[PDB]
Amino acid sequence: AGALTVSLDTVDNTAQTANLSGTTTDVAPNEQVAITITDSAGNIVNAIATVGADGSYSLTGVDISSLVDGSLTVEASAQDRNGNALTDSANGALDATAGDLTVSVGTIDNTAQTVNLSGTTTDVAPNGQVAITMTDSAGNIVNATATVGADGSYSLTGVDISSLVDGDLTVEASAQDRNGNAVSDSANGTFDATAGDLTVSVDTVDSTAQTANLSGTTTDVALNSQVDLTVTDSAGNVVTATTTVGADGSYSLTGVDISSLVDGNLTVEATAQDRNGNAVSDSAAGSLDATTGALTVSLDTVDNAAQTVDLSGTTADVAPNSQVNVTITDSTGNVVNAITTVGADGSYSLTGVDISSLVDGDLTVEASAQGRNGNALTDSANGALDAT
Ligand SMILES: O=C(O)CN(CCN(CC(=O)O)CC(=O)O)CC(=O)O
Ligand SMILES: [Ca+2]
Ligand SMILES: [Ca+2]
Ligand SMILES: [Ca+2]
Ligand SMILES: [Ca+2]
Ligand SMILES: [Cl-]
Ligand SMILES: [Cl-]
Ligand code: NA
Repeated sequence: AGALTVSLDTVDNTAQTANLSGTTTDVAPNEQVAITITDSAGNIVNAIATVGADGSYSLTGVDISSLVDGSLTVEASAQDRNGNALTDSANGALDATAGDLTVSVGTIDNTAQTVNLSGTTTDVAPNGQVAITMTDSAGNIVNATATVGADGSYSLTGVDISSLVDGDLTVEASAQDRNGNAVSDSANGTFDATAGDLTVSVDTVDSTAQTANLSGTTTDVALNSQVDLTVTDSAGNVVTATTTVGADGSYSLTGVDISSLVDGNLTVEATAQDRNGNAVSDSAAGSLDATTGALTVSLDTVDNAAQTVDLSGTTADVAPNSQVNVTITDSTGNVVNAITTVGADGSYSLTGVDISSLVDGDLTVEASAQGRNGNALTDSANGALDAT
């Protein structure tokens, strides 16, 4: 019975050659064995060997540089002496080329929110797929796919990354080489499609509780980012507050303690950091009136012999070292004007004020000072001059 065997004895990955041998039964010496070596892409090497006196055959250094990596199938064929078709096959693996992949960002288009990518491969089959991942600073992901060309290159144009947020973008690309090995590369770049912004507003100043409610909005500020706030009063005193941004970019803080601040204008400033590392800020005006302005005046003494008066008074919500303006008007409209200073405790006095220019009869004392909320705070007192 006619028989043929073939074996693939060696594949030399460096020389890109193979050594084959086989045996025959009932094949005439000097007949030929036809050989094909087929690769993973269907490329064929054709070879021929002669059957020896002992029925054996071999080929050494067969050129397989035309073949691609992956499985090799060897097919041998011959005819026995009576013409019967004989066949056998053998198998091996070729790994003459190291698998590799590169990926590179051509552009991140901040205006269109798109990315152009390109890359190269080695030992990845044309029409192979490259799995592409783009990951943002928040862990959002865009998936994409590209087809490997004849030269092993791949590219994508205008991939939509409008679903990603600003900051570092990581691009990962992966494929499989013809020996079944994962090949991968990554690249990185900056995404800055959204202008960072922050607003702040004074919702309420509760002058009874001496608290403030503050809120605002942000653009391009990451979830849980810290907002630092300052509240500044009319004397330069500062209260600090802090809160965090929500998913919609809003922030709120209720019951901020401003008992340490004095009455008058407030300035609130808020600052956060956007996704591209910029400080974004806003300021807003408020008003504090925890203490009702007041002024009293008293005519303490009229010295009719020296023609003088002693005056005193009290204030509430008048900054110490403010001026108090005092007028003393007599019964015919003559006026004495004086000025003194509000003390640490809000009190003021004038002693030995000369009223020798006034005439006998009624005296009216008027005192005025500016409170911290900008009011003219006044009081009067009445007495008499009897110098003649
Ligand atoms: O209120 C806003 O929307 C933003 N701010 C501008 C924010 N400023 C703050 C500052 O410089 O003090 C610019 C910035 O945040 O750097 C006012 C405006 O431009 O309408
Ligand atoms: Ca290979
Ligand atoms: Ca940005
Ligand atoms: Ca006040
Ligand atoms: Ca008199
Ligand atoms: Cl031969
Ligand atoms: Cl006032
Ligand atoms: Na008078």
